[PDB]
Amino acid sequence: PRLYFENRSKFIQDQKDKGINPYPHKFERTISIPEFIEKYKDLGNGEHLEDTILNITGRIMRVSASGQKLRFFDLVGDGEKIQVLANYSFHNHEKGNFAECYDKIRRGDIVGIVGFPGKSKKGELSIFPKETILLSACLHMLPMKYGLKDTEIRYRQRYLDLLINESSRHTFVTRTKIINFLRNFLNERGFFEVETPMMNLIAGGANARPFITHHNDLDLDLYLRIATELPLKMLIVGGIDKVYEIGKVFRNEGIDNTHNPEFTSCEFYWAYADYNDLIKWSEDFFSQLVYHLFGTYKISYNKDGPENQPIEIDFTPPYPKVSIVEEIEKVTNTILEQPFDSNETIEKMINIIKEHKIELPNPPTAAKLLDQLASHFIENKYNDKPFFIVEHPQIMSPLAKYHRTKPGLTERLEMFICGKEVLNAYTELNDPFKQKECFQLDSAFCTSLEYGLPPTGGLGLGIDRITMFLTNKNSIKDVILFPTMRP
Amino acid sequence: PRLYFENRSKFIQDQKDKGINPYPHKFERTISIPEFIEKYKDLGNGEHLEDTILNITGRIMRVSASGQKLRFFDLVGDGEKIQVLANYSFHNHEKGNFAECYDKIRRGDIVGIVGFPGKSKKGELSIFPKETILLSACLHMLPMKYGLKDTEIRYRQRYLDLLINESSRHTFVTRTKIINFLRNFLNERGFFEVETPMMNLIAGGANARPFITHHNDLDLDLYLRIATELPLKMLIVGGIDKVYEIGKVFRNEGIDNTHNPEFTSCEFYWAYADYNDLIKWSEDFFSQLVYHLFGTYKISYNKDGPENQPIEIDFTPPYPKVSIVEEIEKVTNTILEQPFDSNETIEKMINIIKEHKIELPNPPTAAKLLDQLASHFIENKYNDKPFFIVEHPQIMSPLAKYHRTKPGLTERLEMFICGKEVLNAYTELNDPFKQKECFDRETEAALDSAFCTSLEYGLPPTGGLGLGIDRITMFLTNKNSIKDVILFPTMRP
Ligand SMILES: C[C@H]1CCC[C@H]([C@@H](O)[C@H]2Cc3cc(O)cc(O)c3C(=O)O2)O1
Ligand SMILES: C[C@H]1CCC[C@H]([C@@H](O)[C@H]2Cc3cc(O)cc(O)c3C(=O)O2)O1
Ligand SMILES: N[C@@H](CCCC[NH3+])C(=O)O
Ligand SMILES: N[C@@H](CCCC[NH3+])C(=O)O
Repeated sequence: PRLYFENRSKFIQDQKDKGINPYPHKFERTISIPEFIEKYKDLGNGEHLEDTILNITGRIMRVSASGQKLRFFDLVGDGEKIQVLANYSFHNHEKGNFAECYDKIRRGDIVGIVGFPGKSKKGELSIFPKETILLSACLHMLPMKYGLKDTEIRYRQRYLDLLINESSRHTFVTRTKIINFLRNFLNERGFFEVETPMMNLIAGGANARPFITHHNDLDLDLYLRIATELPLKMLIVGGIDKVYEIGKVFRNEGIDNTHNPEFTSCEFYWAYADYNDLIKWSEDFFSQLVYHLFGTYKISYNKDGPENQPIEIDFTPPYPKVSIVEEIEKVTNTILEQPFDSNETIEKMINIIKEHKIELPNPPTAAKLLDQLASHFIENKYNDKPFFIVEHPQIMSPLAKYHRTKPGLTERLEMFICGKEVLNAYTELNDPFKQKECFQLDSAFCTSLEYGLPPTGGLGLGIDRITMFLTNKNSIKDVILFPTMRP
Repeated sequence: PRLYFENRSKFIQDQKDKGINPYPHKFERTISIPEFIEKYKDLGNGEHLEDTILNITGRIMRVSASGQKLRFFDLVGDGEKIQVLANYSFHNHEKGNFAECYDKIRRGDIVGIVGFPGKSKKGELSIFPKETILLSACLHMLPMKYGLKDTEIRYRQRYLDLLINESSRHTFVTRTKIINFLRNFLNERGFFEVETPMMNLIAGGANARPFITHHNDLDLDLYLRIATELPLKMLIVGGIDKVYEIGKVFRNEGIDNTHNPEFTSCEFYWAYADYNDLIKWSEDFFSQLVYHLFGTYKISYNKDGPENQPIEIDFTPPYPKVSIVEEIEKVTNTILEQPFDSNETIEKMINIIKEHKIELPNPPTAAKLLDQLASHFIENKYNDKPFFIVEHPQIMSPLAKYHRTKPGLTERLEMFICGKEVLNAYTELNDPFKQKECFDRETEAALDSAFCTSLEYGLPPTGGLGLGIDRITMFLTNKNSIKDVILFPTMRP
């Protein structure tokens, strides 16, 4: 129960009373557990290196007292594990009683060990202590793999999940590898990383409810950024012709399996590129990234959890491209002619939503009626592969340059994995005359377009969602170290 | 004035009605401007690679007097420059009149050029167009090479700064070089980059007023992080023995030349490492970083502004160590007995602050008294070198492990450059029983129960360190204000 904790705290006070520091300041270790394994894994069975005295540290993860002269424990560090073989025969008896100094060690204790390496006669690579010191006690009962199988403990006490579940450390290692590969991918291509503000006086770049904070000495209400689109574009005007940023953005919407209020975004902007270059970049990056982590272009994904059969997702280029409005017309046998904000085709879209009894949008604007229609008729079309939804209308793309041969549409692209959007990119609207919302968006951004924004392609990445599909997770809370929870 | 912008706006429309598109979708370029300079810099004076046709782009920054058969321009891109030599005999007349094409070009316009590389017989590398297309026009008149010193322009319109002032691009490139160097420094030594929340229900890890904001659908009031200290330490408990984060933190206080309400910090945590390990890391990193940027350990810095003689800052290790209480005692010729919140020690700390004509802190705490005495008597001791103020009292360091031989003090260190703090680090307090806030004074203090609970699972002996990335950028780019190293500093409209 909880009496374990109170007894362990009383033990700490008992050691403080006896003149023992249960939290020593420094322990100088000679080697780490992974280095220990690679250095000695090819020892012979039963072999000892009793002349090699090492200092090792780790966390005791299992205790077993066979008889009363041999003590076995599991010592873990950095995700790897070795055994510790405390033999009374090799104990330094001037520095303490053998039995009393090993009876105190509990599961979860951080310890420092002075001893030699070797292998048990069965062949288990072990550390052989002459002396073991408590470094930091685990006062609570450390749970085993049961208990952390599916609770909020993994999300509220992530440290427990990292210690107990081998899967999760590999998961967050993979997330760091993904961001690393992306940063180098762009840097190798001449892109320049920058920091744009997170607090601004308007929130543009996309359209979602923002966070409201107040600056005290400026006496001003500021908005957490919903995207990095606008200031990055101004840098393109500033002559930084290949610029990008990886960081958190904040959208005050609803929490679900693919939405966290703060999430990690990557937006790059690429002068003198168009959406044809953006599609090529998307295909190159995702295929090269998937191969970099798996040595193959095909991966497995448990789309409906580990209790259902998984599907295979081939990342070999090229990916299919599906024009949104044309595909809605093919699936519905409807012809939604322009304008799209017509009451005539707002009526037609509503009747399709009514016929199939799809969710009706909050404000039934054409931009969101088109959204809901694609969400129900295109977005889950391809599951064996990633695919693009391209050539969005202009009333859905206020910042995307108009299509050069298709009136009313933009040169936009979104890439979907298993029906989840992980990418948004388009040829950038750069004619200040045509951004008719300049006379929400900033006036600072509009006047910068008046100084000359070159032809530009821009692309945004949802890093958390890509991590999910590459770590085989169904919820975005499994790829964020401390997801935001309700207390 | 607005007449110039209105003229360009009508010109743009006039081209659209004549059939030309002043904003074409895509122009496929063959080579960049730096690549152009690198590939053709060493040609003879007068060379003409007429058969080698290329597609180059850039921004027109100088329009020379029309010679009626030759037109000269300055083309810039990526902070480098080449000359545009439009010759009438090389013009492709199948696509428009020569004079009418180039008369439209204004300074600031972004153009696409089909031409061949060559050198003027004076030594100037040039591009020789046969066709120039407007890619996107500059509708305002740009300032000139030395007419952008009103810096509420440079801060509010950073794109104009980056175009006109050569030093501005160099300053922000150096900032990225700094952060890249820091990331690879930590990654080379086994450290692991992570991301912690920017929004929490408590704001701990420092002593500062926080930004508060509301999550609408969740109906909760959250606090922006003032530091990454607490969740990173919880990751050490999780067994990530070398962990760090480079990102923004938010502190709702006053703005000056060294304070911006949002600023970039980097905190790392290092299991089984202590104060002594952190001292050498600081010396290794700063000395290696400065040498990496400059090829030397000494730099020049205008601590009194660009109008005054600068000083030399030597980053040659080792740097001096000054223990704050001992030095306050030596400079003021007084001895401050313990405890420090003693009423006689408070009294004599107050009498010193008033014998030396010093501002009295708003809450006359024992810690804030030791704060002000430090800044007036120590923090400007050395100006030619970085140096450490060390061994802070525990009443100023609520998360630093108690000094192992000096009761009342911690194993804490702060590094100062020219009086400004850039580094903060200490041996981590890992005894949950000694964290007095897990079972303070009734404004900018303190704790988190999730953090206290994680401590009860065993935080190993750890050293952690925090770097103020922006202030370090200031000293290495010779800037006096933090606004010179932030691309878009937060400002008042
Ligand atoms: C930057 C963008 C480019 C396209 C791909 C991806 C979006 O689909 C984003 C939308 C979104 C909203 C939200 O409120 C909370 C979220 O976690 C997400 C998300 O993870 O993904 O990132
Ligand atoms: C992470 C810390 C530890 C190392 C030194 C440095 C602090 O001195 C920080 C204090 C601070 C407060 C503030 O409200 C606004 C600011 O821009 C800064 C700042 O730049 O530096 O970074
Ligand atoms: N701001 C976009 C990403 C960039 C799209 C291209 N400008 C988004 O939030 O989806
Ligand atoms: N988080 C602290 C730095 C402590 C360094 C070790 N955690 C700060 O903002 O000053």
